[PDB]
Amino acid sequence: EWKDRAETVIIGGGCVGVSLAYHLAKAGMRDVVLLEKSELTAGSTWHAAGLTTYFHPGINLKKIHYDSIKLYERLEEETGQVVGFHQPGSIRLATTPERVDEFKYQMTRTNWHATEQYIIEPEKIHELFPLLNMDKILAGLYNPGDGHIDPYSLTMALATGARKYGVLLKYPAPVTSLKPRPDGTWDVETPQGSVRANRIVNAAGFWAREVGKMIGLDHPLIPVQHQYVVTSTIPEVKALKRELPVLRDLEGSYYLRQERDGLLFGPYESQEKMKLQASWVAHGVPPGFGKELFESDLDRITEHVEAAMEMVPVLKKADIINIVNGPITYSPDILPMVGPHQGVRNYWVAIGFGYGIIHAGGVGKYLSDWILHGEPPFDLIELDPNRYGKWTTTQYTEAKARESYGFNNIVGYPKEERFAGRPTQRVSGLYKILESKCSMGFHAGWEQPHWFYKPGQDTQYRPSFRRTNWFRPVGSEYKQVMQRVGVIDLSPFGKFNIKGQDSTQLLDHLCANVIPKVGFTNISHMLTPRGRVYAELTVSHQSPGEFLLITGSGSELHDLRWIEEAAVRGGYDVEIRNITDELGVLGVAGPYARRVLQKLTSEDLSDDVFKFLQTKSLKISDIPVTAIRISYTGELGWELYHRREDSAALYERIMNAGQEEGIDNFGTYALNALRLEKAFRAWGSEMNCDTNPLEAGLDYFIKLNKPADFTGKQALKQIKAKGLKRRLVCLTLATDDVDPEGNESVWYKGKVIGNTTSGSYSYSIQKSLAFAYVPVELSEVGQQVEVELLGKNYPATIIQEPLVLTEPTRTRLQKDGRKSAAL
Ligand SMILES: *Cc1cc2c(cc1C)nc1c(=O)[nH]c(=O)nc-1n2C[C@H](O)[C@H](O)[C@H](O)COP(=O)(O)OP(=O)(O)OC[C@H]1O[C@@H](n2cnc3c(N)ncnc32)[C@H](O)[C@@H]1O
Ligand SMILES: Nc1nc2c(c(=O)[nH]1)N[C@@H](CNc1ccc(C(=O)N[C@@H](CCC(=O)O)C(=O)O)cc1)CN2
Repeated sequence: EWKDRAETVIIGGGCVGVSLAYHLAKAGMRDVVLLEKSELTAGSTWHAAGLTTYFHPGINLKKIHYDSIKLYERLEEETGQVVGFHQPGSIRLATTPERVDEFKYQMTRTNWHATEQYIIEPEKIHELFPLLNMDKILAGLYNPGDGHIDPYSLTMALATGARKYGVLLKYPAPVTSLKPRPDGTWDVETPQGSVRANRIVNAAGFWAREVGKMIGLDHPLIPVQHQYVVTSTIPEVKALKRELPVLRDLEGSYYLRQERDGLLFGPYESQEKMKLQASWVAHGVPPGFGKELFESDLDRITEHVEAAMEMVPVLKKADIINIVNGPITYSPDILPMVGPHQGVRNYWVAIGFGYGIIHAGGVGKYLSDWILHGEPPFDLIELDPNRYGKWTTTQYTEAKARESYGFNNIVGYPKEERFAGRPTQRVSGLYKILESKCSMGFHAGWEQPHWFYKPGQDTQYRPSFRRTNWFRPVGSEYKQVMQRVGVIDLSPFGKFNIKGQDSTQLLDHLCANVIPKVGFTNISHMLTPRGRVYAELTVSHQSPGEFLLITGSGSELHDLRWIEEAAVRGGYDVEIRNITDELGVLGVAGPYARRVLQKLTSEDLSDDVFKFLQTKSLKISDIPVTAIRISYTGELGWELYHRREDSAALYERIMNAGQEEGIDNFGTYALNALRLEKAFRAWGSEMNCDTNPLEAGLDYFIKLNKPADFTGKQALKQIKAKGLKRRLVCLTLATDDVDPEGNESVWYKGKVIGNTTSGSYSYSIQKSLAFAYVPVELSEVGQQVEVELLGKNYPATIIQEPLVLTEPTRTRLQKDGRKSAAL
């Protein structure tokens, strides 16, 4: 049976594609067609070791893991197929004090999630895994009720479920070409016939890049090699009544599990030693590859084999049955690309899975929800397909994938920095000027200063779970901005120009704030139909009907995609241009900001003439700039929008003009300190698709009664009338040597009641500041709670925000006070 017309065509029949097909149809979508080149599981899926753990070091990916595991538990009763899901639990091993710290870090990040997770003692570990060498074990990170699954049986079960709900799965039926239509639908060609599809989804494993090239896209993926070793029966293992838990020996860099009555273990060897398929990127995947392995290579993993033999002694006497060497499809940062793709209509991807077996279930549900409802069910911008860009070259991808492979089990510190592939091409002249003067941070391809070196203080990367070498420098930079004037490179912003006949009306319906009048700027949010915060933008009305929109580097294409889809879906006639890479931006902030800049322009920068949030085009020392009086520091300041080629010159002229004022640099770490004191929310931390703007405390920017029927308007009215269950608040807390950064558990009377979203040290009050979600009944100023940082609870107090009033507020207070006193 062939369907010539489909609602959705899924390309690829690995666990990921089949999971998506199952979910879409289970949720009621008719005419789902999956096309598979040869047979189900023919890519990476069939050879996988099948490890499926509740553990993830991130945040919302925990939900993907959780959803997969709960699904895999249900599949047998649903389909009649046994999936071979072994659930003995999983233990990550710590042998160093720093790894014990990593576990404590991970615990505070996990106690506000449903994920059941514990730090356990050597005694408990030996009881669970009695064939373990306890020599050097200090602790374990334990998730009960997870383990490993048969990837073949799992896929078959999902296929059976899919067919039950009406999915047509066709194989062999390789997609050979894909052509878009003007109405946004698709023509799909296979040797078995063609399909007209309303949408297409790429889930083609290590052919994902070949599939994307069919529609003119270059997906940044590369197949890496990975090996596990399987042993024959081991008498001691056979003799066990209970199945052994899955282990990860982190110091040894391998995982290990029971396989029948023997053992299976997989190393992640070093960057220098690991192999990857650069030839497949250069020349394509070889035709006829399929259900196939690479030649085994025991030699390159020797160190980890020897490590395993000392850690689990019985491996010394065991024989090797098999060594499985097979391809895994990696993206640069190890995480998949999951979602709708910018720049092409109705094309979705689920590609680049480093851990597809654990992810397939949860991602299938997530992506099904997004397709069916028009918004992500929860925030997973860390998987966004369009976090990558033109800077993500094949060279970059190869180096970064090699790094992500080798770093599989290194200690994960906060404020982690990785250096492979850097710097990319995404830099101005300012990079060369500043690079030796500061610690450059990586953000969506850009190099952005985090903090600036001080003479006689350590300039090295020194990652830590506690305060480290940038602590004093950051305080210096805070003082610089508060007392004098600082310059910061803000060039990484996403930047879009919107004009054309319907520009105002498009923005008016996308955005929850009013649209600013010509010559003015405001802060405005793009909400989802359910009233979630998809984006926070700064909107500048530069000339009649022509706007500049500014967003964070991490949200550039995520936000552009949403805008472009709304425009075409709504029949709006506009011109949208992504000028992100055309422009640099310098922030000049602090009480001397006006004095310095006034020396360089005929434009009147006085308080009464150049008002807060005005935007004007002018010249700074003959360099054309668009200047907005605004600053995320909350001090007096202008953001100076200019051509990238002029960045180095503009910076030089400002720094020379500010010498008398003691002008100096500041970076993003100090910026975070400053914005937190002002209680400024950050998209991605305080709000995202998980939050409505009312619980986030963004109501000042929300105009529920503006005429335009903006997206999310009705949902938000309902939310407001019903009343909030939680609220974002600001906490202060004394600590000894560690500051909150967000994602930490908040406790009250022995129970977890919320979480921090961001944090800093406040140098002005000499204690820590954090934003946090807490129940509304526990959200009053003066309320006491506790924040869990590295295995210790610190008393915290809700404060009246902001800690420090902004410059415009202070200026208004003085102006009003003088007027009143003059009576
Ligand atoms: C190699 C490996 C991988 C692995 C592992 C151990 C080894 C040695 N252990 C794992 C583990 O313990 N836990 C885990 O979660 N993952 C583990 N993996 C990784 C796993 O194998 C992969 O992440 C996963 O299999 C990826 O699945 P996905 O569905 O994304 O991709 P696929 O299985 O490669 O399937 C792609 C399908 O697409 C078909 N195809 C290709 N081209 C076309 C066209 N043109 N038209 C239609 N279909 C197409 C392929 O035939 C394939 O079936
Ligand atoms: N250009 C500009 N655009 C941006 C950012 C920026 O850094 N500058 N940063 C991103 C972060 N969001 C905000 C949020 C608040 C403020 C801010 O400045 N708040 C004033 C708003 C003034 C008002 O409207 O009353 C306040 O007092 O709350 C600035 C950027 C988004 N776009």
